[PDB]
Amino acid sequence: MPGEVQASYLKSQSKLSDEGRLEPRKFHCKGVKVPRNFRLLEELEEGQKGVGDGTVSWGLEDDEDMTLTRWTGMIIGPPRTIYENRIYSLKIECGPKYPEAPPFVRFVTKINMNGVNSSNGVVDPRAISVLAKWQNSYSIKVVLQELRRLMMSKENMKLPQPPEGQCYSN
Repeated sequence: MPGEVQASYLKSQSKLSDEGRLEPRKFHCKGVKVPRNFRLLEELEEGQKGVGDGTVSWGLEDDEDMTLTRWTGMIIGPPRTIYENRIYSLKIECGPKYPEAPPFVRFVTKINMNGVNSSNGVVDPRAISVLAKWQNSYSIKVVLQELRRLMMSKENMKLPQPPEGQCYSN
């Protein structure tokens, strides 16, 4: 309740007209959200430790960082699919505003996704759902889990796979 009254006062003739008032105002919304580094640390353990059938793994690139930017995402192929029985490496960049906005994900290995290029592996957030409508509950595991989920679908599980699990860069 912004105002200019606490208890007492003095001098007051017009209690309706403006006369001369200048209250400090600008914004009209607060900023609520879960800590960024927190998700990284908590998710760092969950990813490094392991997941259901180890379908993916979101570990750290350099075990000597602070904000944990250069991430690494592993992925396994699901039986009964073009990708089935095929590992996949990834690198997720998370800097300014990560769990609050679409991260910069890029496949290191050789992968072919409708939203991910077949040269560098830059995962386009326009194609990826989790990235398009990125939320606060999303994380690296969600990114890896979601993208891989599409790979299992008929859409991505039809594209021609590479003749090896080599990376994209030398």
